[PDB]
Parts: sequence; structure tokens; C-alpha cells
Amino acid sequence: SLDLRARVREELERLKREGLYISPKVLEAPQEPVTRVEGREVVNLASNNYLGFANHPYLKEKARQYLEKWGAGSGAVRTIAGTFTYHVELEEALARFKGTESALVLQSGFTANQGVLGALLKEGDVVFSDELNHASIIDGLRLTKATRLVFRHADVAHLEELLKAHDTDGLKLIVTDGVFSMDGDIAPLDKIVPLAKKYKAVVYVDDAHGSGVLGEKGKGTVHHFGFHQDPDVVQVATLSKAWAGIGGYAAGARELKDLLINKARPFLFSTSHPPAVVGALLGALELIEKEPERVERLWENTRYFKRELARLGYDTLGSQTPITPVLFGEAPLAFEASRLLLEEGVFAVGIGFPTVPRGKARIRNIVTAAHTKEMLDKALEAYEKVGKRLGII
Amino acid sequence: DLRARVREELERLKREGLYISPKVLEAPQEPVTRVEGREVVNLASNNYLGFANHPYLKEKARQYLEKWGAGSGAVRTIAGTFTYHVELEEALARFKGTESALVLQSGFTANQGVLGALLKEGDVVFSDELNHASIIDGLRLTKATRLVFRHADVAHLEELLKAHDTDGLKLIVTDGVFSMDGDIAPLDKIVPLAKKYKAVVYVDDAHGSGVLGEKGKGTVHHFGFHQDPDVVQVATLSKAWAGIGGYAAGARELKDLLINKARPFLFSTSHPPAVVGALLGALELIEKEPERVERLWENTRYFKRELARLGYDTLGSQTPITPVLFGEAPLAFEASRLLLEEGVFAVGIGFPTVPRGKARIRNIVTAAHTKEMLDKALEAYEKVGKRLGIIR
Ligand SMILES: *Cc1c(COP(=O)(O)O)cnc(C)c1O
Ligand SMILES: *Cc1c(COP(=O)(O)O)cnc(C)c1O
Repeated sequence: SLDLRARVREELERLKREGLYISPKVLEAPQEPVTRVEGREVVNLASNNYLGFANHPYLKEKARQYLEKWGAGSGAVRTIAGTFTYHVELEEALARFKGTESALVLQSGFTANQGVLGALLKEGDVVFSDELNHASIIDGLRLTKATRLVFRHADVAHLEELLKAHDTDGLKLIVTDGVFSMDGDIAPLDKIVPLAKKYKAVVYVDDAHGSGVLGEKGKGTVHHFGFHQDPDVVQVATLSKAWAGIGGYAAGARELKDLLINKARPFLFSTSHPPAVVGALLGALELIEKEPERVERLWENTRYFKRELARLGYDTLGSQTPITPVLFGEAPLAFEASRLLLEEGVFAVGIGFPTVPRGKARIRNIVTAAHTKEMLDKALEAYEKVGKRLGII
Repeated sequence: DLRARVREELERLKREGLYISPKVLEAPQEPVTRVEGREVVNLASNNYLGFANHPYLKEKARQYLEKWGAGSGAVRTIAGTFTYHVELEEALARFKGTESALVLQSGFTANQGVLGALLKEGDVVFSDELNHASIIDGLRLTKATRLVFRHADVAHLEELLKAHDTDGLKLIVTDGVFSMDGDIAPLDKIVPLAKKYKAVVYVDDAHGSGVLGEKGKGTVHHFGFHQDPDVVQVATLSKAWAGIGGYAAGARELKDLLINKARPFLFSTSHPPAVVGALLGALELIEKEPERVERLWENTRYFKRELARLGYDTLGSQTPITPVLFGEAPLAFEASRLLLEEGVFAVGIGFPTVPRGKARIRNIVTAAHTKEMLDKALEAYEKVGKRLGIIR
């Protein structure tokens, strides 16, 4: 009986009633630590441009080469006629970078979770998910017949308790964000991986925010804890953030690759990526090798920034990564703080309930290697000012 | 135990004949290309308009790449929306003749995004039984009641609309062009039936976009239902438009719902300058060169006519998707091997994927195919069909 326009109207009203309705801003200059929003130069702490690569001329030149050479599109899925020399070149470079036996590029970090989780899990397997796991993962799991258990965030005690209570002639898969998207804390892999080996279980790390951030040259969270050649650790990560393009990889055992080619639904049914994207990611792996400095500078800036927000008496939720949250509780106050920051030429988006828990709305700030001190001090200056008016310092 | 699970699963897949070993292309996506170090005529791509390697799209991508960089550094709804995303969605809607348009990460995730944003516990979906896998995943993530109607059977569809109602939303869901047989959804009859029972029509036009309607405005536009607010279309930009991503096109308010509720719009980085450049390019190009769409159909007709001359069954295909019936799957895969031996590259498809006595080779004719190329493929189809004794 219900019409379109009508259903859409009902649903936007509900979202406005619950305080959750969002109005995305449009950026009017390239993705850089300083950019234009609403016709004003702002300091940009909303991006995931961790290494300053989103507009770096090296990556742009590599993309230009490959675009000219090969074209604007693979005309098909990898498994029919969409695999070209350049996809292999990238997967070869990725594995070598990662120090994994293999690597496979899929169409996003988002679909990577669906693809790998779907390929790996059957009716009978048991999954142990961290409760704060990214939405991308929840969707992946929901498309499998596996028994889904949740453990309290980063709680290795509760995790162990659950591993004793659930066993299988099949597969036990512990699943965690490597770096938690909105909280900015690191999965305790030092303790999780050992625990995993004690109970014949496999560890799956979604390292969207660890890739290009954590470990020697940003080889990632797994590589940082030194578990990268363990055949019972699987890692999937986006190439959209620090590597500043699009797509996600799945890295580990040579035989894993060959399973995903055969069983991963987004690899089977969705076009492979064009030359320009693959060019740019080849470029990015080349660049981080030439310039490991950038990763140091990312952390100097992170430390400086977190220290000052602490000095001013902001709670940073014991963040350990360049992700530097500031909690506002209800979403309306989060969006307001965002508006006031922007008035001071500082861009940091308020985040609300679909994306982050109810009663736990925040502003995520994301310090990058490309941020200069001048920029970081302007943001703090503004955070001081905006914090005074709301009387939270 | 990971090695173990991987090993057991590849074994099962090899046992069941399902294991695949993708062939690697060594030259650009064109109607003639190199696979395994041989020049072939390429009828396996979705490069419908010859855009995958067209210098116009490459030059537009180059412009936008130079101007803007290698990446949006975020999801659209935080810090990933730039001028160029707006430019594209504005050009898309105007091209489509819809009130609005929104670009998502794929046609694949577009289904999940829009189906998820639109459906609540209580709604009823009527799916065509041959609907693309992409859709099944979308629906499986909603709390909607899922009903299936016999392929393109408007009679069974009507019967189901009498048998199931809701104070909520009735959504009929169909591929616009069906990927395997290349038949067109009967929208001429479906949309009227939909208006008779206060239901909304959802068309996945991955293979209609850039193919069907004036300048490939698509299946919806072809049947003249493009300004109806109760017809929703999602389609890939990866095939005829020869890049990546999918759009959702329709009512102004649909866009604003998807920005808010579509899970792949909220949780996946927006697409980089070069991709958006190329797609802007493609919409510009098809306007300048409506010829290409004509040429796609001339070649489709030419090719289907000759396969008929030789006495091949083309399954009443209506689209540049040209099946060629080989009956049993074994013979379909064999014919696929032998075509490639003659420098002709096409996909054999059999039982799990298509019914048991209806295995075929899918060919995809494009505007970029010349007659020389089409006659080489026919030459080969003649030869391989004689030796296998399925044609005079
Ligand atoms: C090709 C196709 C898809 C997937 O489009 P991608 O851009 O490859 O994700 C989805 N649905 C249908 C009907 C298709 O033909
Ligand atoms: C950003 C992110 C994703 C999605 O990455 P895309 O490739 O942009 O879809 C998935 N998981 C986590 C933890 C993320 O941070």
C-alpha cells in the first residue's frame, strides 16, 4: 500500500526526530591537511590521508603512466576477463611489502570483509567478534551460517572464557579491527594470537587503520606485533586511507588467495579496478620504501597533538594511534562542536549513532604526516576556545 | 587449521568441477587483445561502447587526476565528498532524466545500500527468480518478506500481488537486462501492474545502462518510466561506462535517504578523481557520439543473424549479450577451449550457473567490434560447430 517519496519521507523524519540526520559538507580543494570547505581555507583533521599521499605528485605520476598505457577500465570481473598484468604486479608488490606468502586486491575494504569472511566460514564454525568491530565486518558475518559470539572490547579474559565454552571439528575464528575506527585503540594482538594458538583458532585482523600507520614502514598491526608469517593469522585492510586510493587486500597463505579467487562473492560478481587506481597504489608502496621518514613524522604529530588536548583537559579515550577522538555523548552536541570548530577554520566532523554507539557521539580528529605544527597549533587554539564556550574546560 | 580449511575447500571445489583458474590479459580492454600470449577477438568483456580504452575518457581522467589527486581520503558523509562527485551526480541525473542520482562503490554494493535503506521488517519483495546474485545479498541483509515470481511471468506476479499486502511497502525487484540470456524485463507490463496494486518497481540495469534507450539512458528510460517517483533504478558504471562504481537514480528524496541510511555509502571511501573524470568523460562522449549506441546494435544484429544462418540457437536474446546454445555443459566448455584455439575468446557457461540441458557460450558484442573481427568469430564458430557436429 505504501509509495516511494512517502516511505523516504517517513524515514528521514524518524532520523531527524532521533537527532541523527546528517548534512555532509562538500570539499572544494584536493584532499590535503589544509583544504577548502564552504569557501574558507580550513585545517583538515577529518580525512584518513594518514601519509599525505591523497594528492602527492609521485602517486599521481604512476597513475598517469598506467592510465595512458592501459585505459579507464578493466571491462570485467577478475575471474572472466578483468585480470590484467597490472593487478598481478600490484598483488606481487603487496605480498613482498607485507612479508606474506600472497596478497589479493578486492574492490573495497568493505567488500573484502564480505568476500574473505564468506569464503572462509561454513555452518558449524564459531566466530568471536570484538563488540566494537567496524560495520563492514558485521555485514560480512551476517551473510555466513557461522555461530556469532561477541566478546567485550579488547577483553582477552572474556575471550579466553568463550574459547573454553565453544569448540568445533571445524574452524574457530577470532575477528577484530586492528586499530578501532572511532576509539583509536590497538587490538591486544600480543595476547590474542598466543590465546588463539592455545585453542586451535585462527585470528582475522581488519587493519583499515593499521595499514600504512603501525609497524616497520607501516607494514601494519600484525607486522608490528611480529605475527606476519603465522599461517593462522589472516589480515584484510583497505587501500583507501593511508595508501590514499581505493580497494582492500587479503594477505596470508598462498592457498588463501586461490580460495578467495574461487569463493569470494564480491571478487566473482564485481569489476576489478582500473589502471589509474592500481598505478597510484604501486606508486604508494614505492614511495613509503623511499620515504620511511613520513611514518615517523605521523607519530611525532600524533604525540604532540594528544599531549596538548590532555594539557587543556580533553579526554582522548586512551587512544594510541593518530586517531584522536573527543567524546560529546549525544549527537546534537557533537554536530554543534563541529559547527563551532569550523567557525574557527578547523574541520572535524561530528559522528553519530548508526556509525558510533547511541549516547557515545564524538568528533574524530585524524593527525597525518602532512600536518605542520602551525596547523596542529591552530586546531588546539580552536579546541581551547570551543571547549571554553561549552564549559568542558 | 587455516591451511587445513583452505585445502579441504579447494579439494571439494575441484571434485565438483567448480574450481576456476582466471586467464591474465596482457593488453588493454579492447575488442582485440592478448590472452596467454595470443592475439584474440575478445567477446568476454562488458566494454559495450568501446570506452574502456578510449582517449577521450583517458584525457578527462588525466585532467581530474592532475587537478585533484589519487584519492578522496574518506567516506562521502565525513570528508570524502568533493566538487567532482557533485558534478558527476548532477550530470548523471540530467542524462538519466531522474530527479536525482547517487554514486556508490559498486553496482554490487548499490543493491545492498538502496535495498537496505528502503526495506523494513513488514515490507514484501517480489523478485524475478533469475535476479543477479548482487540482489540476493542485498535482500538477505533486510528484514523484508521475500517472495519469488517465475522469470518475466506477469501472470504469476499479479497472482502474488493479490495474495500478499502491507500497510508498508511492496517492492517488485528485477534485473533490467538479465545477465545470462540477455532478455529484457517486461517493464511495459510490470509497471502498469505495479500501479494497479500500490507497489514500487526496482530495476537493476547493470546491462541496460549504456545499452538500451535513447543514447543508452537505460531500460527504465526506454519504456518511458524515468520520471515516475515509484520506479527506482540501480546500475553499475563498470560495464558500458567502462570505469567502476554504481548509481542509484530516482526521486530527489531517495538521494537524501541513501546519504543517511545506505551502509556502503557510510562505510566505504568515495572514488578518486581519475574514475570520476573518466565517467564525466563517458557521459560527455555518448552525447557527442550517439552513433556508438547505433553501431553496438548493428553489430549485435549482424552477429546474431549469422549465428542463425549457421543454425545456432541464440535463445531469443534481445541485447548485445549473445548466448549460443551447446546443450550439455561439457560440450559448452569444450567449444570455449576450441574457440580460443582459433583466436576467439568467449566464456562457456554450464549447469550450476544455467539449467542442465541449456549450457552455452556468452558472447558480448560491442560498438568497438569491426566486421573483420565479427567475421573471424563466426568463421571460428562455424568451424568449432562443424567439428563438434551441432551444425550443418
Ligand atoms: C554487473 C552487475 C552487477 C555488479 O556491478 P559491479 O560494478 O561489477 O559491482 C550487479 N548487478 C547486475 C545485474 C550486474 O549485471
Ligand atoms: C574504512 C574502513 C573500512 C572500509 O574501507 P573501504 O575500503 O573504504 O570500504 C573497513 N574496516 C575498517 C576498520 C575501516 O576503517
